[PDB]
Amino acid sequence: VTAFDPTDADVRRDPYPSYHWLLRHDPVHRGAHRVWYVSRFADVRAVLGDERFARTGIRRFWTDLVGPGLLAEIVGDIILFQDEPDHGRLRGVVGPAFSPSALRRLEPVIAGTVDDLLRPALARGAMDVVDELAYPLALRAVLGLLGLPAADWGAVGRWSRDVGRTLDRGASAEDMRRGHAAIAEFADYVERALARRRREGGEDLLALMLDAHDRGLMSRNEIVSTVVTFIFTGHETVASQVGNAVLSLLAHPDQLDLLRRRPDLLAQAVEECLRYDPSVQSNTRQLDVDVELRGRRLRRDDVVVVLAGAANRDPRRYDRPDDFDIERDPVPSMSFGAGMRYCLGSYLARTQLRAAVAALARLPGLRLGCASDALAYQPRTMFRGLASLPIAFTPGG
Ligand code: HEM
Repeated sequence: VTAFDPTDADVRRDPYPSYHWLLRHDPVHRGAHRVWYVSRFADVRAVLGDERFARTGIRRFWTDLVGPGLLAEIVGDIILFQDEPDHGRLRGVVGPAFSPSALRRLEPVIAGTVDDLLRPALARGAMDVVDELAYPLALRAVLGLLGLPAADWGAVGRWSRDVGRTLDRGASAEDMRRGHAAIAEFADYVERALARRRREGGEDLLALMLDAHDRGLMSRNEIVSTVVTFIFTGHETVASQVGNAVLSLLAHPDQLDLLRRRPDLLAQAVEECLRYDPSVQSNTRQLDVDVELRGRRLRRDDVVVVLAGAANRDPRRYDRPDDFDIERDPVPSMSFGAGMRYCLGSYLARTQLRAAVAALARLPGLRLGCASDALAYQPRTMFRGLASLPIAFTPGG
């Protein structure tokens, strides 16, 4: 692997042989376009806990790339684009809404919505897990978190993908026009939700943000941008992970049987899915100062990508790392990051993946609806996710 490129077609559909080489021969690697790639668990964790590997250079590049106006002003304010102290401020505001305690309200909602999504599939004995389970579930869950009407999932998912794809460095004139068009409609939506809370009340996350705005801790734009942040990152990551999880279990029929026979293994089966095929393969940073790493000299202003996908396959951390083992000891992975930017939504994620996998393993005759090889990953670099995952089972469920 002379210069690693995640945009390469081979790497898009199975990056794991590239990773194996990387963490064995070049753990801190200068890849395509002079982007550094960090592979090993120890180093990934090192980078993520270091504020010097920052997001500000990425924000400024992106806002000047999209140009002046509503899109720049709103998406410019997103938490993913901030360093301290703005990052700490926004995280302090929304943080308490994501506690396991604060999220018990959603358990029956999420279990319930998995049921409702399975429901039209049962008599058919077939389903595309991506279209019909993964995406709606993830969108309904993050809407519930916010306190927004869960029936708006489609419209809001669309706005968020149109806006979100505008951060994808491989952009289009078409993507852009749609992004600018969707941010306007999206912003209206949120303002109408805020006004409803202004006049009616609420105890939801959107209400907690509106209150933070009143105490001057958060601007109107920051509320809108936080809403956009959660919906976009909240739904694509979870949806793709539900798909990957089901694939991981279908690919390993014996592991599926074990879980089916031993339902107590659900929690760690999910952990293993997160470990083995994470929907977020990597995260980007840009250095504010020279930093030394495994003898490599990474320069001020260099772009640095940490590979959560590779770090999860690190032999220094995991015995037989390339094997899918649901009975492995649940030892924390990199799938939710570390340090300052650790995943606020990890519990919400787990609740969804547990409910989705529980309901699907419970199905007699569960199998792939197509051939193993006909599967295809989505064209974007931002997440690892299937375009389609047809499954079949015994009609009746
Ligand atoms: C399986 C699904 C998910 C995966 C694999 C995942 C993964 C990650 C990772 C790796 C990070 C660290 C980002 C970095 O270091 O640059 C992160 C951060 C974050 N995630 Fe998640 N996540 C998932 C689901 C969710 C959900 C459901 C939400 C709720 C809306 C959420 C909200 C956030 C937020 C707010 C951050 C903070 C980023 C920052 O402070 O810059 N995530 N996630």
